[PDB]
Amino acid sequence: ATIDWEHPMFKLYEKAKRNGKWNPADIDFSQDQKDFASLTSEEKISALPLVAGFSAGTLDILPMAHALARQGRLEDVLFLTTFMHDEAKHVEMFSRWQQAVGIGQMDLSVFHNDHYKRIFYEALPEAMNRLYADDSPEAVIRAATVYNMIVEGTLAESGYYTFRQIYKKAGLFPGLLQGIDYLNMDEGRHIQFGIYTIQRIVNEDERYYELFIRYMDELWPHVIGYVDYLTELGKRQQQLARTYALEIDYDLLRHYVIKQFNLRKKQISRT
Amino acid sequence: ATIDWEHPMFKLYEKAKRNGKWNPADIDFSQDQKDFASLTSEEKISALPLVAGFSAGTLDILPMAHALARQGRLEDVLFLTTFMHDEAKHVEMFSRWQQAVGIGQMDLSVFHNDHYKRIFYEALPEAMNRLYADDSPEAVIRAATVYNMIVEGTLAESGYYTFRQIYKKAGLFPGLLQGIDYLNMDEGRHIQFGIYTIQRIVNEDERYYELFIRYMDELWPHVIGYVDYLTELGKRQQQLARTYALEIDYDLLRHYVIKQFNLRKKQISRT
Ligand SMILES: CCCCCCCCCCCCCCCC(=O)O
Ligand SMILES: CCCCCCCCCCCCCCCC(=O)O
Repeated sequence: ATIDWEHPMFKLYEKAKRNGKWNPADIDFSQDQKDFASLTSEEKISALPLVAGFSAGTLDILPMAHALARQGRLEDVLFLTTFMHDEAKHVEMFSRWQQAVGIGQMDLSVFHNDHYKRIFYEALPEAMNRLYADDSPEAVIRAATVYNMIVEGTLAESGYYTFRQIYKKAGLFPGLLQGIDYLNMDEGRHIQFGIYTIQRIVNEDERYYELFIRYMDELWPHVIGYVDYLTELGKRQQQLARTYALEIDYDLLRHYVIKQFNLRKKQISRT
Repeated sequence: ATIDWEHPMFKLYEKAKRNGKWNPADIDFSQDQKDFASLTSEEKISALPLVAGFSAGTLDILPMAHALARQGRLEDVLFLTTFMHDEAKHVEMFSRWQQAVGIGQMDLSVFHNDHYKRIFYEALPEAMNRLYADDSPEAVIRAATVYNMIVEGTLAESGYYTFRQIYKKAGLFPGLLQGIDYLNMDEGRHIQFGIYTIQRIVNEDERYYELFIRYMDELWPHVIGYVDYLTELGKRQQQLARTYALEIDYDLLRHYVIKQFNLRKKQISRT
């Protein structure tokens, strides 16, 4: 029997088809163009570091789909097709926003400090690629930890909360903000795949719980290192804050990131 | 600039999102259950060889997505996410039909003669897997030829036409038939990817046109070998034909297959 209708990832796959119909081509970015045009040069430089982090972050999950297919986990692989399609819309949405406000050509990589690179240039592609040649429990937990629990479950979740804190209130960038709420919803499913994947391996052998915690801790310094750097950039050129009577509470944001991290650790149980 | 909005595979990707919203979970198979229940044991064995061919044919296209991503073909890779998701629905639809009429447990692999295996067990996974380690023009044309032009563009297209010839007229299996029309539409896009991929490589060096033709010809004997075998099985136990005043014109079907083959060769030009 080809499919287990009761399998959690099969149920997550059904959910993905029903809830992941959004199309980035349907979003109206015209107001966003005006909003970015109305900004001052200084203000313009304010918003770009946060948007740089998202525009780099090619289907990172591809190796995972390959490895789980090879192990015969058909339901996981079905679900992963929706994940990879979500990644495609992700890239599409930011590229349309960038083109709509005229920073399509601009090289935002300058807002990737070293800590960012330690995550997005090394730990993530390395941990995913590994799975082509080594699909051990450790390897899989590591790939799920870095991508699902850290990149998505911590940084992405915190960047989405940040965009809303700043701009939903500013009245700015209604197209981006709609894109972000769709991304955020897609990502709920991604995090559940990660949790399901880590938990099933931990269930098998409690030693893998320590490995999960250890690897969340080893990545923490670069997560907080990138947040400080953005934080510092922000504080240092917050003309946008002055202009839009915004309270960019960087101390709040920072605590939101910490809370995401501890919350992810907490969704994996030793038993 | 991340995306070329004018790129053909980007336009094929936009088309895929708009036209590929079908969900196999939304199909009503209740009548199909009744229809299969109403059949005689003999009749029941009539329909299964054609359905065996489709139920085996895990994301076969995965290696292609990996290789084109590695070569920086971002638009191709976006489109391929829709392809792989279509493959997932494909597997899902047949598994739901099989479960709905009670042949979910049954081992249909017995209707795979050797010629079928030469295609679905060897040429296809071998040609796709190759791309992980060898992504030369030849390798890519070969993968596109076997999967898109032969498996989809010849066998699948001909099996869809066959199901309709037999059952749209019988009044049987309205759920399956609706599934089939969705599959057939998804496959139009798959064939266009294959054509676009083969053509772009041929454009570069006309010697690859000969290689395309040579490899279509080398696969032909197993395509026609599998068709004869089904043909022969059919002729040999056509109680379903008698019962439903069907004219299963096997000579027509056979010519339809030949026509698909020659038609695929014809969609690739030397210049
Ligand atoms: C000022 C506080 C800043 C909070 C931290 C911002 C983090 C930027 C996150 C971007 C990285 C995630 C991109 C890929 C996520 C995905 O798979 O969809
Ligand atoms: C009696 C004439 C028979 C005609 C030939 C029938 C061929 C059966 C085809 C099944 C193989 C294709 C399955 C995979 C296609 C896909 O990628 O969606």
